[PDB]
This record gives sequence, structure tokens and C-alpha cells, in this order.
Amino acid sequence: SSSIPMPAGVNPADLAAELAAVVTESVDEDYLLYECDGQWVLAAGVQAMVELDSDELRVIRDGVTRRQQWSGRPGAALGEAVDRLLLETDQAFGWVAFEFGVHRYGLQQRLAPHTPLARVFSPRTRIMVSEKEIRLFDAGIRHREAIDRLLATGVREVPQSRSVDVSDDPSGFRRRVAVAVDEIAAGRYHKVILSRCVEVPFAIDFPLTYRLGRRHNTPVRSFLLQLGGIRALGYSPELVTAVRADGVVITEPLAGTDDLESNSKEIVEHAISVRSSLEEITDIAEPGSAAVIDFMTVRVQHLGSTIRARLDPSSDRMAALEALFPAVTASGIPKAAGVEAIFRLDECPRGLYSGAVVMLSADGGLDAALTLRAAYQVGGRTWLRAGAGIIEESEPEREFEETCEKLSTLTPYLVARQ
Ligand SMILES: O=C(O)/C(=C/C1CC1)Oc1cccc(C(=O)O)c1O
Repeated sequence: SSSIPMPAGVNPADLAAELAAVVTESVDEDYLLYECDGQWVLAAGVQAMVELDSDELRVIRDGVTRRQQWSGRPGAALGEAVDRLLLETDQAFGWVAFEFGVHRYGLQQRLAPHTPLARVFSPRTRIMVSEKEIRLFDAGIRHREAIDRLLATGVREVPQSRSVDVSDDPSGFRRRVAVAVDEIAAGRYHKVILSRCVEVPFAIDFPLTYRLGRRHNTPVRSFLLQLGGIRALGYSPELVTAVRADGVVITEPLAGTDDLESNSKEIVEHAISVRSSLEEITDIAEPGSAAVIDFMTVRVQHLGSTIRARLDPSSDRMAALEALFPAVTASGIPKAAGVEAIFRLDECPRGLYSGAVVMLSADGGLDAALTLRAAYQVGGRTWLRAGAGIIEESEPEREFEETCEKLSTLTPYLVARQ
């Protein structure tokens, strides 16, 4: 059957993460698990893959890689290829780099060749885990048998975590901050977010770390993946974009930090962001469809606003994502200038950090979550990355401390490789 009853006492995050580890290894496949609105979707197995790089677009199907050059907007390029996958299957999953959002500002020339912009795939099988049920899509006996074996076994106990020191500043985050402050004071831009990488000196178990962290984090969206040599996990603090089948587009910028409601620094910054999103959404919206619906409402508690619109017929979901990308929250104000500065003052390319993780539907749906509070493994390297907004009054030591706080979303929950 399509449906299985959820076992009592079992958290959905825990079960989906267990499925992700056990079932995929069994059948030799890559995966992405995405948490959206009480559903944990495990997209298992790469049926077809879209790789969009700075200098090339690749579609790999059935063992055949078909390479194309592309020009113009990255979203249009990505959209066309993804649309093709979605004729064949219902949903597509992936990640989008920070670097995806640089073309709109004409910064693409800065990118080295073979710089990844996006990886989007359609799954061989889907498993959806929620509180009530497990739903199976395109699951063969092999997958089905595996889910069945796990379900019987139950979830593994999470081992004790292993600590890491975040006090070093090898990349000189503090000095880099100062430089930003000077540029701000000189009126180059209002804001930039700068970040630092922290290497983790041991290998971690990604699914087990994801479970431990999820227990102590309540995020807007979350993810765990093994894709194309990359392991990653994260607790996304913001939604970049949600586009519905009906054409309604949403973005929800959050303020961060009683005194949230009254504090001036936040309010000015949140308002400026709200203005930015509204302006961006407007370019892709039916005239007169754009509104801010829940302004500066308190929603951990956060300040946030909901910006909504109707996707114009001339435009599409990728265009909406490009209009809103990268998020102000991890870039700067004004955006073009903040992004420019990031090439200069931060370690580039960013890749997954400050990019998005995406779920797309054949119905026209898009869900894109901002990648922050995440861990990465590529090659032999395991790392964490956190950053801070920098404005004219910012202090390098305080900003360093801020990074440490953000790192603490993950630093206590690292489970070493098994
Ligand atoms: O500014 C904040 O507190 C913030 C707000 C989010 C919207 C709710 O979170 C972040 C902003 C920028 C960078 C990071 C980071 O982890 O790298 C970050 O977590």
C-alpha cells in the first residue's frame, strides 16, 4: 500500500532521518530530506539531475550527460531544465548556491569556471513522514522492504555529541569586519553580512547530527542531504520564497533578535528589508497584487512581515526566486552593493551557505528555504559557517560573539561518525 500508519512514540524527524540513512545506503542512492510544514519529504535516488554551473548546464539522465552552454538569467536556464523533469515526475529537489544570485547584479564575471549555481534532481522514490502517516511514492520492493525493515527495528539511539572549539579566527573575521565598517562610513553601502568558516576536526554522522539538532531547534524549514559528494544539514531560519500552484507568492523576512517590538535598530532594519522585498516582488507581480499582510508582527520569538503577491503570467517561479535572491538577511543593503562587497570581504564562493534548499512541484509549486545554521561535508572537509550583519555602528568583537551564538545552534549537537 501507499500508506503506512506512523508508529507510536516516534517523532517524524527521527524516523525520516533514519529512513534517509538506512534505506538509501541499502539501495546505493543519494537523497535530500526536506522539512516543510509538518511534512518531512525524503526524496530518494537521483532519477535525473540538473546541474547548473556558471559556464555550463548539464542534464544527466539514464547515464547520459547532455551539456549545454547558456546565457542570460540563471533562473530562466534552471527553470527550463527543471520544467522538463517535472513532466516526468511530480516533484524536484535541490539546492541553489549564493552564487546563483550574482548575475542579476552583473557580477558573474567574477566566478571561476565550473562554479556551481544549482543542483536540482528528481527522485526515484519519495517518502513523506508526518505525525500521522507515511506515504510512499514510486517505491519498489527494494525501497519498500527497506522501509519495512527499519520500521520494525525502530530508530537508533543518538550517541553523545562531541565538542568543537569556535574561538579561533583564522580567516580574520574581526579585521574583515572593520573594513566593512569603513566602507559603510564612507557610504558605499548600508549593510553587509560577513561570515566565517569553522572546521570540524572530526567526521560527523549527518543523519544522527540532524536528529540531535532538530530536538533543540525549531526552524522555519530543515534539511538533510547526500548529493553529488556533498553532505549537508541545516535549520533554516527564513523562507526566501513560497510560490503556490495558484500563483500566490510569499516571502517572509524575519527580524531576528517586548523590546523586540520597540527596539529601533531592529525596526529600521526590518522596515528597510520589507521595502526591499516589496520592491523586488513587484517586478514579478501582477500590478496591484503586492501587499504586506502581517507587518512587524511578533512570531524563540521573532519579528517578521509577510509579503504577498500574485505571480504575473509573464513570470515564473524561478524568476520569483531570482527576484528575491539572495536574501537580504544574508547579503546586504543595498543588495547589489552588499553582494559586491561579499566577493571582496568574505571567503568565496559561498556555495550552499546563504543560498537556498528547494522543493518544486509539477503544479507550479516552489518552496525555498534560506541556508543558515548548517553543516557541510565535501571532500575530506567538514565545516560550519556563521555570519553577522554589519552596519555603521558595528564592533568587530561583538560581531565575532554573534557568530559564536549562531554556531551554537549546531556546536553542542555534533555526533561523530559511526
Ligand atoms: O540576524 C539574525 O539573527 C538572523 C536572522 C534570521 C532571520 C531570522 O539569523 C542570521 C542572520 C545572518 C546570518 C546568520 C547566520 O547564521 O549565518 C543568521 O543566522
